[PDB]
Amino acid sequence: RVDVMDVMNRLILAMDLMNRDDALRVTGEVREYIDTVKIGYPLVLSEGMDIIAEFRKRFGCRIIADFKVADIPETNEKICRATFKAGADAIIVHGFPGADSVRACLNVAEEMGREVFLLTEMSHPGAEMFIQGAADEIARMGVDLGVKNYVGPSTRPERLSRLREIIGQDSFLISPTLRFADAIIAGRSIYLADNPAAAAAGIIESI
Amino acid sequence: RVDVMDVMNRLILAMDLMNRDDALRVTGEVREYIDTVKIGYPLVLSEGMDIIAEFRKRFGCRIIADFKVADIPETNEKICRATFKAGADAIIVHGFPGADSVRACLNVAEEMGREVFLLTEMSHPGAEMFIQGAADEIARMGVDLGVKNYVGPSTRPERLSRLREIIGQDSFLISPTLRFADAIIAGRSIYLADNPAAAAAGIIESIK
Repeated sequence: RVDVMDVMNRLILAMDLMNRDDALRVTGEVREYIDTVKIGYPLVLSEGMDIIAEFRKRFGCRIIADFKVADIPETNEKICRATFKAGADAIIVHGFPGADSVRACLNVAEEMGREVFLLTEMSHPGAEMFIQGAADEIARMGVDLGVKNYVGPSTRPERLSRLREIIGQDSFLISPTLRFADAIIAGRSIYLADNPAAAAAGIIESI
Repeated sequence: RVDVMDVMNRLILAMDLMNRDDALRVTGEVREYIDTVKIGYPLVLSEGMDIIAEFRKRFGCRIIADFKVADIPETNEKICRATFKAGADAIIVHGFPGADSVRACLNVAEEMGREVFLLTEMSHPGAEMFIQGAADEIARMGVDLGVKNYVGPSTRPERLSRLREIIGQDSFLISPTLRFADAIIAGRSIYLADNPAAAAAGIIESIK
């Protein structure tokens, strides 16, 4: 789809290491394979938001800020603005806090020419308590708000088909499979590999 | 209660300004009245996590990191560790992601001698869609995790009574009322006031 992002090789690196030296070393080594890197709070709180601009300038990669934004609208707006000002191309936001909290993010994204990804579901054990039961309604809420980018369940293929049914064939879907998701996310498989470059190469082959 | 934190004058400052100069100026001016400051991502993402230690070293205040932690357990652990390493006394974490995600935070807080606050509910309009219906069960989940500190609804006093019922009379409850909550949180009423010091003084007088 022309109107959603192109992720090189359909493979996103989840750069979840917390020290800047290690994080930079891995990302540069895989830049030939991956052009899209997802960073979260462990790295940015440890090293500073300046690390976002550093990844973009050193590797020319797209950055998705996996900040799971989950506050009231006014605070969500400020979080998004700070994150986009730091150079993030996109931000991941929770749907559980409701439509006006998501819309606040959409507003800033439109102002600044950036992207919002709605997190529809999570796959860790405790996700059963509240998140799983809300997932379809959260996805529908996204569709109704014109959300174009979604983060889906890590496990359960049949969950991806259901999400794809709700969001349509045009929207962009990433999952931590490629029959339904546009790109997959790899973390440890790569950054804990002795040869991250080789690891990335291998995943790409099977893709 | 001896085992939960003492908040000076039962009044917490929500320091939601995003520039370090303005934030420091307001907090220092009210340190006589307030010893507990709540900081969120707008400030720390804009100015750096080092600002937490700066607040503590300049004002000797307790810092609560309102980070609404809402990730998987392993990531929650790392967020809490980074935040406590930066000097936060406490961190606010969402309950919606479930019990293991909360326990991960409790584990690090136990290791490091810090505190976890469970956010049981929110009061902004969209909170009706999913949060309001989960609030009592989230509170019960907290109690069944030995959670001692809770952040409750900003609005609706009768919600505070329900929460207090679930969590018991011993647990620590803060709210943005004092018949149920141990402390209240003031933000704009103070940091946007002509003189914050006077604003704080005023609210305090209303508190007996």
